Amino acid sequence: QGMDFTLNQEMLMTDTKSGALFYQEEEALSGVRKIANKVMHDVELVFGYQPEATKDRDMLSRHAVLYGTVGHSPLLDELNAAALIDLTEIAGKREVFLFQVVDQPIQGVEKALVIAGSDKRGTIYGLFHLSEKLGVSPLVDWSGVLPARKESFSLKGDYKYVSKEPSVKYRGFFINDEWPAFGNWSAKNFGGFNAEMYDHVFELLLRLKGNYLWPAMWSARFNDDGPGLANVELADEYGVIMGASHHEPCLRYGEEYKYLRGPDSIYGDAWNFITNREGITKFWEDGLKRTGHFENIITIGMRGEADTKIMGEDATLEDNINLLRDVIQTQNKLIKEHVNPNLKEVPRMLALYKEVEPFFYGDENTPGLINSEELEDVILMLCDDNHGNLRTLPTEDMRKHSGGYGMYYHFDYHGGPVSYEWINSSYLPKIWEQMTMAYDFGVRDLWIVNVGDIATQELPLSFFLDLAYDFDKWGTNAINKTDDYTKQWIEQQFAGVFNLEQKDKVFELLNGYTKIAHNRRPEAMNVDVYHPVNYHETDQLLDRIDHLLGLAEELYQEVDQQHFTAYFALVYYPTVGNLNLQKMWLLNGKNKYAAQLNLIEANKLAEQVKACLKRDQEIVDEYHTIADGKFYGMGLSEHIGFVHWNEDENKNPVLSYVLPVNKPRLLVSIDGTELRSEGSPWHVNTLPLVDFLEPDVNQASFTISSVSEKKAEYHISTDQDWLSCSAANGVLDGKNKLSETIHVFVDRDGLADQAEGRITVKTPVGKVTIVVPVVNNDFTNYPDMTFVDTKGYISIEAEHFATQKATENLDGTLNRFEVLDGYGKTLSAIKAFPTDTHYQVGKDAPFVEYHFVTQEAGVYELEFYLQPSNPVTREGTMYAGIQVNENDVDVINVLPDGYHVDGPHWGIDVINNIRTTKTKITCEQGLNKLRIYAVSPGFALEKIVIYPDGKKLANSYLGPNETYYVGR
Amino acid sequence: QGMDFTLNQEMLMTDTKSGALFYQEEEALSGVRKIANKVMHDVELVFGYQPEATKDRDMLSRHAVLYGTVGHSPLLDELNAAALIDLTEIAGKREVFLFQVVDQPIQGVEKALVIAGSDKRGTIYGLFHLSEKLGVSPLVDWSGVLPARKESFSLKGDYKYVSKEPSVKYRGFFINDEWPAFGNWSAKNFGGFNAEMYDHVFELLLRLKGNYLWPAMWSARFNDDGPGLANVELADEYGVIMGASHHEPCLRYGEEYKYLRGPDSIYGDAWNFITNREGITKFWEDGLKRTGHFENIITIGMRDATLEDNINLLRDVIQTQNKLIKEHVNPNLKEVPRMLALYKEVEPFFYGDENTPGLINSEELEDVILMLCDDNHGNLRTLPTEDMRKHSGGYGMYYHFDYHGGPVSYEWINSSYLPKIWEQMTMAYDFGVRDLWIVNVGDIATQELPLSFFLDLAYDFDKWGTNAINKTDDYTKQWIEQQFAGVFNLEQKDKVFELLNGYTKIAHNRRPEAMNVDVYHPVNYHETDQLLDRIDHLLGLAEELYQEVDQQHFTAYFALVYYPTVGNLNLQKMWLLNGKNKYAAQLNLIEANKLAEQVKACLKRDQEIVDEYHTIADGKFYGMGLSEHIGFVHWNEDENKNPVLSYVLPVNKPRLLVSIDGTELRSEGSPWHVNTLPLVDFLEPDVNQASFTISSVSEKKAEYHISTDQDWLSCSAANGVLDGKNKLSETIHVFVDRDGLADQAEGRITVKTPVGKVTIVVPVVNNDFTNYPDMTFVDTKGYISIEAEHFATQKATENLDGTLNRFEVLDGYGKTLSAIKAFPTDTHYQVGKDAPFVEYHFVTQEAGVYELEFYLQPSNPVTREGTMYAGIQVNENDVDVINVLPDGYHVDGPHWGIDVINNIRTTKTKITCEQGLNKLRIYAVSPGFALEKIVIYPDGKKLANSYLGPNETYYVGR
Ligand SMILES: [Cl-]
Ligand SMILES: [Cl-]
Ligand SMILES: [Cl-]
Repeated sequence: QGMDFTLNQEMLMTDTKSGALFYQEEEALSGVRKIANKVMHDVELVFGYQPEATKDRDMLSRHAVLYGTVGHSPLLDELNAAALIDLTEIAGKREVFLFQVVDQPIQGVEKALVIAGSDKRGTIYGLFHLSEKLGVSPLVDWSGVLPARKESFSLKGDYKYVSKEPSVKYRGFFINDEWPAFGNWSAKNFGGFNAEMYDHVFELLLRLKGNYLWPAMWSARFNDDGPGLANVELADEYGVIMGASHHEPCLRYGEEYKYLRGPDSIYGDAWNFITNREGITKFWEDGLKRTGHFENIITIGMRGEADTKIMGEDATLEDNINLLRDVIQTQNKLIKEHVNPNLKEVPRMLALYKEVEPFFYGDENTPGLINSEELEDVILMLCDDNHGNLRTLPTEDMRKHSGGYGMYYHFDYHGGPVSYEWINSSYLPKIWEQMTMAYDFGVRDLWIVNVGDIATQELPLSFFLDLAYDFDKWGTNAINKTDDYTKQWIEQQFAGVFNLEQKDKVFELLNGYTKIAHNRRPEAMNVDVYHPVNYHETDQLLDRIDHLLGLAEELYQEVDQQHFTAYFALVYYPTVGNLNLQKMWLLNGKNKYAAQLNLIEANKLAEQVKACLKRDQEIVDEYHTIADGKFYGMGLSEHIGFVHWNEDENKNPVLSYVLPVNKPRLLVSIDGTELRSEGSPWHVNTLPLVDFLEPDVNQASFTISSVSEKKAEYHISTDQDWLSCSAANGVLDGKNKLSETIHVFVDRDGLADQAEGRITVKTPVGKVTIVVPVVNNDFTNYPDMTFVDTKGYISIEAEHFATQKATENLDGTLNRFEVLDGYGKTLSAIKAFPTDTHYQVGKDAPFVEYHFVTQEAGVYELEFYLQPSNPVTREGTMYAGIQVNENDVDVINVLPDGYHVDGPHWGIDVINNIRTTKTKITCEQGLNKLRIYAVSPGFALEKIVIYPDGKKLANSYLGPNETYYVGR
Repeated sequence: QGMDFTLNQEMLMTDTKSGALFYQEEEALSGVRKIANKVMHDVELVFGYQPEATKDRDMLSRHAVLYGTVGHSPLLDELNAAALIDLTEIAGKREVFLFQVVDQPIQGVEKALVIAGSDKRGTIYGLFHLSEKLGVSPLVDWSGVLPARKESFSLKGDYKYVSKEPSVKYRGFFINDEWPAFGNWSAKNFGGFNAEMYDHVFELLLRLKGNYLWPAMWSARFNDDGPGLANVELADEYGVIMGASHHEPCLRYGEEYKYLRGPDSIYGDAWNFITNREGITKFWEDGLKRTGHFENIITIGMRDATLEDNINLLRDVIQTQNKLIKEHVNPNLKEVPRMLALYKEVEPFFYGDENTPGLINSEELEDVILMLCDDNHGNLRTLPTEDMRKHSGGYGMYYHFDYHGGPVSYEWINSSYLPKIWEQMTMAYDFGVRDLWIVNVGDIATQELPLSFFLDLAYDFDKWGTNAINKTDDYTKQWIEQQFAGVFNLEQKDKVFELLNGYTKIAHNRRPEAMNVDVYHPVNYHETDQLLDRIDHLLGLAEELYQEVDQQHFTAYFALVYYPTVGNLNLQKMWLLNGKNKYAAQLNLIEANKLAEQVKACLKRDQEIVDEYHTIADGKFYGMGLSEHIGFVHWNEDENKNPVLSYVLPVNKPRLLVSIDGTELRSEGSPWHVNTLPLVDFLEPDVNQASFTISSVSEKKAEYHISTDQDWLSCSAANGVLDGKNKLSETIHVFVDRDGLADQAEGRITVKTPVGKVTIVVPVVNNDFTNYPDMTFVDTKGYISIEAEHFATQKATENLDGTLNRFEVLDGYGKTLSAIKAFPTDTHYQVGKDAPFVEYHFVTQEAGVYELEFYLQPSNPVTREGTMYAGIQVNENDVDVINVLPDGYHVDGPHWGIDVINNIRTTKTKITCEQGLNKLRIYAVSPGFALEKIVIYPDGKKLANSYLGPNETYYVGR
């Protein structure tokens, strides 16, 4: 073993160093040497002094860093020959490295860290592994995350690590939807979409261990904007594999044809393989000749320009399929002639994006494109629904396909039903659930995510690429570890900046804002999405938001100057931007609702809405000016009040103001409901307050509110000794005191199982009676987790099942429902694992069992709240099993009639981030059992609501909050 | 004849008079002598000097006023015996007077004006006839209308007028819904509902020639609050006949039982004739003993089970009451005026049904007045059939100018409209409702014009009724002259006419408590903007006269014209502006914000105008405007709400909204959404103007560029800029050069904004349509809208006696231009026999099925059958007699309630049209059919929504 490998400041300072730190070989790949220079800059940031590389071995330091690519490093071969390293451990493997400390490697060097890559990208990942061990974040350049300073660093004398091949072969992202943000950012900071800008993109990709990129393509030409070929040449030097979107075949990005087409052009003047066959063919041929020798994946197929359909509305399905078959046969011929005669050596990809997925499978009449011999060895790239929900996935027979499968996922989308492009609104639990399911179904060759303008997507992009790189650490076998991922990601950005308590506050912020944003994405958030009063959903979310904004402002003031930019760009701006916008709309909902009741308190709520809107513009301006405009333009997208799929005609909150009425009237309202009254004997003056119908509830409240600017006295009394309120008398004036909240108290000590009291509220113009029924039976006579109907309905978070039954497989594994912590709109969700089996009731299907007590026998509605997943097969169905008591199991379709991605129901559900389905069941009086069996994949259940046939519950965004269960 | 009768200032002044002006006889009725003292005070107002009365004939002036009641005046009998007057022409007649100048009547008197009444009230009306001749308004005391000063007054030496018996026997009004207004007014000005207060009520009633009153009864007790019997004694002295509403039988007002009932009371403790028969009977007996000897009409009747047993109960109640009246009032029932109210609940007991006889024609109701009522909103309900009109005792009508109840109360300021009153009340007279007319006037204040009219109509139906169609405008001008003679010149008096006629028309289309946001559409057909422009013209006139009126007539102008005009119209304006504010704010237009400030200012003005009303003339009207009246959400004021103001926050980009005026079409110019808008105004050949608007949504400078693609198409602007701060919107006028333009052409306007481009398509029709006859409506816009008076032809039918049945135009009637109705109004016409028709000509674009929609005054059927028919005939095919009422229609039902608050009923039927020229005949069949508008559109087409319906479309000769 010997002594440790050591690096310290003395080693780097000119007065005390013994030699150069890094060794440089003429035989090294140019791109590897460039990454090595980036890592030397990381050393300078950690230690404060610039390290130096040398080509002369006698000029090395006593402790030296020796890096190389196998087959491109005579030194690596010498070390291997002397048996100080064992290159057979990594030779021939894809993107692997050896990271090993070695004793006395050459004369003058006492210890060395050896970094040997199996290939170019393996060496690059190993170099950045050194960066990682020195504490340098992958976002060091992209987000300005400065590493903690060190005086010294050590590794044990026999340190040795051999990485593993990446779990997914091609891994990366797509810069898309790039105007106005990215365009203005690139122009101001770099002069355009040129090699200077792309060097930072390439570095970010490789530091995140990605290897594949779709470049910006809306008003840019990656192959031409280097200037010239400099972008392509730089990518190829670094080993960033270039690709192209679904509509950019044969190495031609989407804007190229616009400049090369014309009436007298060899490429014709029609993006149309039927009428301009020869022009389009020579276009693809010249594209393949121009960049075919660089490292890329060739996209094949043909879609319309700027993400349109290739054919019109009158196009049949066989015509669309007859065309693609013809195009692909032509493209393969071109590739064989001008790229490589051995088609199997050429990576190619066919996107089954949007309308193309129906083209792949076909129908009863049209034997579809699947299993074509022209698709042999081609990657078949499946796509989500543009909103983060997978579509169909490989069947077992499809998983035989040589060439494998890809997945194109979205964190950002410009399109219907509503775009989302401003600030991250994706949530790690959802990403984990969807992308691990894609891996489970055998989608393992290519993963790419649309990240828009990249900014604010750093946490979910890091996760997506860490999942792609090491699926065994973060994937299916690591359920409920995205919280741990987040905390590790916070440590990576903020080590030495924040103490333990501050880092847990950062965790609250990141986990906090992304859960809320994912429940209603920013551009789609608006007034009356959440109900202004029902179930306290608005006020509970406002209180959460106010708690999180408070934490974000504490850390804003505590972070030191050196690390402010990273705190702001990574945590403060995404949190406050999203949550200030949510708050604005939620307050607007309260403002509007109070104004329809002529409540003076509306006017103060309007001023609060106005202040939120002002803060939205202030935080964007701050974002565009920190660190000398490092993020200029990244927050430019219109994002408030969309009324269309895009920003056209979007609208700000409309403020409602009230004019006081003349008489000293007072509105009495029951908190958490729409029940209200001014006490007239001629209209409704008796209100139910039902909170104490659950035996473990000991607090409730109602409010008294001004409608005039006159002084109005109220008097409160109750008609039972066990029932009391926080006040007996008071006065409101419409100027300084506008409302009063009265707390109600029930003394349960010695109270019968059912009781009913009445509160009388006298106002200057009338009298409101509040009826207070109480349940004091605590139902110990039922088992724990028994839900008891006392309010007229039952609402169950799906995780609160009473029992569950798993089934067993041959290998010893189990099929079971699992709780996904924090998943969905509310508490969590349950989902069956393994995720790719089609279960059969009575055979292998697992179940969960809920216990619940009805007041009357009869027909009940059973409503599921489900994640809006899409069917995994081309048959477009999704089933679950339900069994009530001992009746037969009923296998029910949980989708609407005629369901399909891009249809009407799909579009409602994707914006609500929830699907609801209803079925009728017959229950006994008293104790009932409900079993839910998994059948189809994609079934993720968040909440169950049960209520008698024909009853209608108060409307809300989240559904009714959970009702009472024994042991709660 | 000889010399004129003359009265002048010198004959009244202490230094130059020859004697007392009025002669006073000890034999005169004391109530007549009280009214003569009121007329002497009127003489003092006109001439400036107080006249004197004398009991000594030697002390009379050379020219003297001699008044008397036949049978209570020795002097009248002396004049009669000397043949200077002829009392046989008034003797034994009801409420008639002789008003005659006679020469040398008695020694020392050279000329006299003799005023001889046939009875007490005839004498009183004759005395007030003198006040009328001297220019004194009936409102002189009630509203403080001072007469113009005279130096001299003359009548010809042979002047002679004999009045006529009133057309309706009992005529008056009901003070009702009297809290909070009238109760606070009377408390403050008189200390309560006592005889000091009621003296002013009685005088107003008699100066308007009424004779019948239902007193305040919500909390007041007319028979006890005099104090004691002083109100009832005073009414009886004047000859004001007291009555009571339908639930106040046997001279017991509604609040009396509350104070006399109880577990140990001789009257029992339950308003229930079956369980407390003896107690209720004693209660009625003591009621009749207490005031049965005063002049009144006794209400009979008494406000689960079987039809037969309810007839049995009501018959028992009425028999008991008639027996009480015989025993304690007068053994000759026929001498005792009695009234039974035919409400809705009792009506089945009156008619009975197929198997048990009803009270109709029974001995019990013989000689009883049968009082019908409207529907509480000014529309009559059922009316006597031909056989019912033989009923001895006749019929009454209870009509409403004020109502506390559903669907929405109307109690604040007059919202009744003279053409409508005339139409309903002349129809009641035509169906034989002629013995009693009474109107609910609420607190009285601001109801002076329609109450004056209602009682003038009742008194002299030959002058103002069915034979005087389209005279309510003349009535209004004469009323204005009666209040403002000598105050306003002729130009000013026609402005007062625009105010009164203007406000009442607008208030009657949506009554104030029921006015709210989005009743009128914020943009469609310019209905909101046309009403706001009319209101701003009327408010400007009201302010002009407010500043011009003489100080001594200021408070009469304020109470009679200014306050009801501005109160009503400022409230309409506030809600109309609120609808524009709300609509602009949903588009994020910056201009919403100044509209909100405008709404707020209207609300402030409403409070100020009421406060001024309550302070002028030392509080003479204190309390009369107290009733809550804004934004009712229930039938009553509970939980009413003010307008909610919408404010906009500017967006970031310099966007511009382009909108087509008069429609909801709008665009911000995006290529991805709607960016082409039709502007259809020039599809009518005689239209030469149209416009669109460009509006700011941001506070950024935003430039626009306008061009057109046709020589003949042009705009008032080519380039401009808006900034969201000082300049928020611009209206662009569009011009079409029709000289030399083809019969159909189409042009396009392009409006370029910072963020997009909007194309406005401008189709033009330039065909005259001379080839068709005048009054032909031509469909060029996809629908036809016809004001009902624009028929092309009409056909009357002739009765055997030479009279004609025909449609007539009622000028100003209804919600829009006017209405048509067949006269006479009480015939059930039959198509092919006597039914008259009007005929409309219209040209369709294509043959097929069209919807024919009628806009009708919301009248109720006049029979118990609940139906109302009209005939339609298209192109001389088969006449179809259609029911213009909804299925199951009934007063208080759901459709009735919608229609009554909209003040319109719409009905739709399908007709088949040829291509090109079509003829539509509409035949009168049932009574009650008043047609205002007809809209014709292709089957299945939906027109833009509005309150008043689409405005009238092009017709040849327009
Ligand atoms: Cl769907
Ligand atoms: Cl008659
Ligand atoms: Cl009805």
